[PDB]
Amino acid sequence: KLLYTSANFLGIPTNRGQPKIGTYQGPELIRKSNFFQLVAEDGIQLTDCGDIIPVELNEAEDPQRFGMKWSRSFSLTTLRIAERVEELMKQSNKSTPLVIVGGDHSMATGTILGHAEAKPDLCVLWIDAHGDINTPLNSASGNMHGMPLSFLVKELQDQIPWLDDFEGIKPCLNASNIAYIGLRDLDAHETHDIRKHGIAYFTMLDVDRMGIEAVIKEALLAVNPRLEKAIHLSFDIDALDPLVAPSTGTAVPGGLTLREGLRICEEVSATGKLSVVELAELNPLLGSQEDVLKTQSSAVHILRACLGHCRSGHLPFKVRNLTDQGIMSRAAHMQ
Amino acid sequence: KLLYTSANFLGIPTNRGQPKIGTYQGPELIRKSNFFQLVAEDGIQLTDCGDIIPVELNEAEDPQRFGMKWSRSFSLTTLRIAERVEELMKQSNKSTPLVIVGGDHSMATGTILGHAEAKPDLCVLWIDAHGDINTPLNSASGNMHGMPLSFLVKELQDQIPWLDDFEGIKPCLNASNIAYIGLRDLDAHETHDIRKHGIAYFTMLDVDRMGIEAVIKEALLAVNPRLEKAIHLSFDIDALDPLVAPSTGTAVPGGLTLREGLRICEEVSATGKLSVVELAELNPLLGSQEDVLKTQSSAVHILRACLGHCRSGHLPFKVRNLTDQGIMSRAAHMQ
Amino acid sequence: KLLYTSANFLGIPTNRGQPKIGTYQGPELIRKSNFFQLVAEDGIQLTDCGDIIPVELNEAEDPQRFGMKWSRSFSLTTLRIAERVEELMKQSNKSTPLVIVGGDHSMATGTILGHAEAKPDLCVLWIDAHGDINTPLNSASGNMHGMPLSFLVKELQDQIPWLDDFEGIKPCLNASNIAYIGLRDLDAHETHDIRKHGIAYFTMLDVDRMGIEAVIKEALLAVNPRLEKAIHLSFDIDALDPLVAPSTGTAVPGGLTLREGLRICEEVSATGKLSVVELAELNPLLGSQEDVLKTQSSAVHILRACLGHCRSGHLPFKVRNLTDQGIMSRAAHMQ
Ligand SMILES: N[C@](CCCC[B-](O)(O)O)(CCN1CCCCC1)C(=O)O
Ligand SMILES: N[C@](CCCC[B-](O)(O)O)(CCN1CCCCC1)C(=O)O
Ligand SMILES: N[C@](CCCC[B-](O)(O)O)(CCN1CCCCC1)C(=O)O
Ligand SMILES: [Mn+2]
Ligand SMILES: [Mn+2]
Ligand SMILES: [Mn+2]
Ligand SMILES: [Mn+2]
Ligand SMILES: [Mn+2]
Ligand SMILES: [Mn+2]
Repeated sequence: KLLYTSANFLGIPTNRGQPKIGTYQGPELIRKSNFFQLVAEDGIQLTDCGDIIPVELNEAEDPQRFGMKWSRSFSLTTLRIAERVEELMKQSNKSTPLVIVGGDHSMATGTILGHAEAKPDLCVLWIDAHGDINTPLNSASGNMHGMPLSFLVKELQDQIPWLDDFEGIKPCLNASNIAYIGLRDLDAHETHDIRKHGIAYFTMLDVDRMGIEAVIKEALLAVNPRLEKAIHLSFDIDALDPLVAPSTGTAVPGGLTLREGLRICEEVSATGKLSVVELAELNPLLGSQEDVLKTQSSAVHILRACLGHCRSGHLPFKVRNLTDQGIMSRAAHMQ
Repeated sequence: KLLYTSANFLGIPTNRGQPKIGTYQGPELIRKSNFFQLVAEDGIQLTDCGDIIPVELNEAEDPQRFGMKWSRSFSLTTLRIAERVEELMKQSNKSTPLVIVGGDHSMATGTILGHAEAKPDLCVLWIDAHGDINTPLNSASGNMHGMPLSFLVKELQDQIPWLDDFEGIKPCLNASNIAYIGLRDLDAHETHDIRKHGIAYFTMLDVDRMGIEAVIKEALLAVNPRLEKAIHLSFDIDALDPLVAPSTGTAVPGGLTLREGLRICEEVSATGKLSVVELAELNPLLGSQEDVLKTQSSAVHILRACLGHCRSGHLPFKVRNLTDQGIMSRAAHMQ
Repeated sequence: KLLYTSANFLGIPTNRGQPKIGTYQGPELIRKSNFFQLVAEDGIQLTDCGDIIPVELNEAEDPQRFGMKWSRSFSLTTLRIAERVEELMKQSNKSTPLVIVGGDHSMATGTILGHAEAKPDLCVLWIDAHGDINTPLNSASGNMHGMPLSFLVKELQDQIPWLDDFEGIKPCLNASNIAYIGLRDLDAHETHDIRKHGIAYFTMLDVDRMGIEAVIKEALLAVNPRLEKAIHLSFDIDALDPLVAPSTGTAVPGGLTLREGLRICEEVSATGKLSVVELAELNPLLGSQEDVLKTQSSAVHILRACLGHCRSGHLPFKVRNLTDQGIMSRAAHMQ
């Protein structure tokens, strides 16, 4: 009756991928919610595997290199994440999805690296207002959370500066293994690289013209045609409209409705191939108390959909009967 | 020019169907609005028939029975509502719609009972995030507003515990006479009963995949194929997204847009078969002042659509002419 | 690579078309934003042409005439606007769009008058919750911002009272040159005139049933079939849902989503025929600080779309290369 009967939960409180303090509280925002209770109510055994501890160096240890901010904290954290995800995914070999809560999106380099170590032929569905595929010299901001895919994509490696501490970060993705949904604020050089190397992408313009149902279908068609590959679903909460997810660092108006977001996750879940889902860029320190509650709520509904929650309802495990308790029913009484 | 030239208005301030104080202020929230003025401006004669006084017993008189909270207050209130609705609907036999403002949704047992007494072959369109069809032993909450349909549906009576004071509450609905729109938070046993007895239902997943236009059509097709039956439209305000109706007790993210809600009401109205519309679960004591204003506004637009308001405009009753006032026009002056 | 490489920007702080103080701050709300910076980042040369100074008479000089409030301030302002727009549009003869920020919508009589002087065969796309086509004796409010089209439409001139100071305001539009999108709160006499004279209109009901893609297509088909005519896009910010544009004087629930608004502007822009776009009814003195920020944001995204911003991204003018800086890439290092 369930596609996934077990799941693992991992927190990754990354906060050195971008300058706004608070993404480190992301995992706790979800733990404080009713997520676990709701998942159990659906019959799923969810194991909290704790948090990864990011490496956070001081300024002296981690100066700017090629404009990148905290790049050694990044490289060390990436390797620590990858090791943990790899070992979690290998104990998993009905499959057992890994649910990851961030943390800023710089964590994705590590999670995908480790995931691909366990499952080399995976595909990536990237749900985001942003491309997150800036190579270091093209990044105006120097924020690592805008670069995580660039280190992973083989076709881009002539645009990545060599750093010794980045050697263990091996490019494990082909451009043909990635599909974007939700884009609406690409940098020019991202647009260039995406089009040049033929990365499948469906922006909010595409969602408007095609509808989310067709977009989801085409995205899966592009990178997982016959559902042969494990899916890495990388969900940036800022893919959703700021009206439903205001508490995040780089919000952009005109996003996915919660319903559109749910449809993406419902379809990905229903493939039976959801291997890892990560939810990035929750920041409970941004916005009002009600803003945080809305963002939390949206996140929980999204993550539930990923694990197979159905808005059309679930059947009970044991159907209750009235006579079993020795109780007279109205139907019984009338006869 | 008008499908309905007259209408009746009834308040039912039920608040013993659920524990949050404030649904009793629902009718006043609408009376305080510009609803009446706007309805008159469309040429409709709307008569305020006052409020039904719910029976509210004290704890000693109304202890828990079969887990139900305030079940004798419920049974007595149900009978009082039914008597009033029946007499209102029988004076009505262009038909004259009855507009009912709640009050929590437990009132629906009474309104439908009385309605069916006047019009036995009616159908029910239930617009709600919830099923409201829990039988008493399956209800974790014991809140009557989550059970009103269960006492009315004939196929469910082997699951209703017999109570003497419930005898006058006769099941008057076949499962085939009900269609849901907007569901997104069903209890497992509700899901079971709905599927088992073939109740037509269109959840938010269905709305996403089909679109609201097709959903409305299919819902009417399922329970009123040739528009032969009077329609009881039971509209829970929490069917709408919390962004447009935050002031309600059990809000669930990812609801109908106001526009989707308007389309439901516009189509139901246009059948010429709208016999009763009830609007449930307004709670002006929940949320901020602006939250209440939004919910009020959404409710007024919804109720106006039910009575035939057209967003594409109405024609004037008397067309004004310039020369009638003895005034020189620009066209006149240029000649 | 760009449809429009240059554009002009004009502020018109009209505030005598309606009684709520604050629309005069509209132009500054946009100047304070990052609009100019973002437009430049797309490669467009935008020239700020300053503000038009409206004529604002005192009460003694400008008493009510035919129920109209501030009608001489209106007639004088209209002529001053028209002169300025005409001279701006004639210096413009890749064309150079004129972007106008209001100001209440009464400015439209002046902007269209001047525009048509430069381009007599123009068409008008009116994006609004309201018709703004009340003739003076039918207007209950007397607010000029609800009448600007009535003075321009030739077919309506037998319903316009003659005033000497209105002589220079010559009707320059045929009813067949106008198409509405977004209507949802028409006055009865507006509905009458619109239907009587066959003005193309697509209300929110039409948007719901047809979808915005079809609506845009049909609107352009109705008034600009072969893209032969210059387009005057008159965008009332209250066309958008109050959830995304709360800071405006006459907000009506159930409006266009920001995305739907963007699609309108994206398609109009892509015709290559966008000649003038005006954005009306911004009022930074209404609503909360966050309300103003949302409205500002929505306005900037809308105006950017008009000038050709693409949500699917732009290509860089110069593609950056790694070796040009004398830097070793990862690809280089591995060989
Ligand atoms: N691409 C940006 C944003 C990165 C956000 C990372 B995410 O998706 O985890 O929140 C810069 C975006 N860009 C900035 C200026 C104007 C256009 C968009 C960057 O800093 O590289
Ligand atoms: N079905 C619920 C909600 C009833 C709401 C009545 B309405 O539609 O008038 O507002 C309980 C819902 N349920 C609770 C736990 C998790 C799943 C949903 C119940 O209490 O029976
Ligand atoms: N049509 C109205 C609104 C004008 C708004 C001008 B805009 O689009 O620049 O904001 C009156 C609307 N009308 C009022 C009563 C009920 C129905 C709608 C008027 O005052 O003429
Ligand atoms: Mn992002
Ligand atoms: Mn991201
Ligand atoms: Mn409900
Ligand atoms: Mn209900
Ligand atoms: Mn308007
Ligand atoms: Mn207007």
